[PDB]
Amino acid sequence: GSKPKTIVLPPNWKTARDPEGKIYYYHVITRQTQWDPPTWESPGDDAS
Repeated sequence: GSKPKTIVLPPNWKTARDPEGKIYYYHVITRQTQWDPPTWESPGDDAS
């Protein structure tokens, strides 16, 4: 199924939480940030 995992690429392309438990997500391409539905997890990048 499309169940995501906490997969950390060195800087971006990934989703993670900071010490406060709040998620932040970046995609490596432009080092862009999103407002897209909070997801601490990661199907790589899909509808998880």
